[PDB]
Amino acid sequence: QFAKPEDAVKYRQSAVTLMASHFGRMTPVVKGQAPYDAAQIKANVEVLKTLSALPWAAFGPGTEGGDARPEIWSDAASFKQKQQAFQDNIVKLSAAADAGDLDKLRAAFGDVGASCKACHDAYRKK
Amino acid sequence: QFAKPEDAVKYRQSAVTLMASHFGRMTPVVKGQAPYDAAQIKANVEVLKTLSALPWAAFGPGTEGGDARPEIWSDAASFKQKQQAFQDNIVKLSAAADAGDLDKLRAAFGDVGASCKACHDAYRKK
Ligand code: HEC
Ligand code: HEC
Ligand SMILES: O=C1O[C@H]([C@@H](O)CO)C(O)=C1O
Ligand SMILES: O=C1O[C@H]([C@@H](O)CO)C(O)=C1O
Repeated sequence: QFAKPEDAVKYRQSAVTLMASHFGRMTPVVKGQAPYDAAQIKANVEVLKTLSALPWAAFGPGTEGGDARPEIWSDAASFKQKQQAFQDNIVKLSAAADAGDLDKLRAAFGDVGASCKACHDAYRKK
Repeated sequence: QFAKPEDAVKYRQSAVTLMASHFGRMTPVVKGQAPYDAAQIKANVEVLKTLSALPWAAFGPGTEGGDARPEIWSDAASFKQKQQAFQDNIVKLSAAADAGDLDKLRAAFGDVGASCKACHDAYRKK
């Protein structure tokens, strides 16, 4: 859907800004510093689920740029596995949010966060 | 969810970048220049539906900036009505996509586009 490669870079950077806000806005809730409203978090995690699928289609072939390391394209199977791990962790976070269980939420949230950091450590320019 | 007002501006600009890409990538389909796959468009419009709700919460009180006109906050009822119109047009686009009807899709897509332009004409700095 991108007229030029720069358009894919702009799209993915926007997508990761959104996904990051929908993840990180739950930090105070997971830490107990903000109240836990199960419905609020269920709805938010549904948004995060949709957003979490979007960046990956904007690393198509030819969209080299931004802070994406080139190893994203040359180790395509290894990058796909960091992305799949992250998405399966998002499924576990959805399950926790749907269950309305703060303990389960905290654990799943930590797993998600670890998966974000693991991909950045390998595939995001420093 | 924004530590500072600048964070709301960054979020909404990212949100409108995503929503714009998910809307505008359907232009070739509506024009017949790309094939119409009803399932493909149904899925895409589900993403657009989620995205289309996101910008509006990032014009909270105090988030003046970017290319948002100040009349967004001082004519809050009038801005809310441009946003509601746009969201009700998104509902009609969802219905068309769910029905798998290209004629209905084209008509709904045009209504959505008009609603985007009408809000920009009033509320987006030139
Ligand atoms: C690979 C499988 C990743 C996962 C999982 C996550 N992120 Fe990511 N992120 C990745 C790349 C390759 C890039 C660079 C994109 C580009 O083209 O520039 C990013 C970027 C971000 C950014 C922007 C940082 C900046 O300097 O602007 C943020 C804020 C970010 N990523 C956050 C984030 C979060 C919160 C994730 C889990 C919830 C997450 N990322 C996962 C690769 C990958
Ligand atoms: C008000 C009810 C709006 C509707 C409906 C739509 N848009 Fe919008 N848009 C609006 C504002 C107030 C702004 C500025 C945001 C800021 O703080 O800067 C925008 C911005 C955009 C942009 C970015 C333009 C730029 O110069 O970067 C785009 C690409 C954009 N809007 C597209 C868009 C589309 C495709 C819409 C319908 C599908 C749409 N907008 C609706 C206000 C409103
Ligand atoms: O909200 C965020 O969480 C991850 C990471 O900090 C988790 O360790 C990340 O990159 C963000 O922007
Ligand atoms: O894709 C887009 O459609 C609207 C408008 O051009 C429709 O008239 C807009 O602002 C876009 O970025």
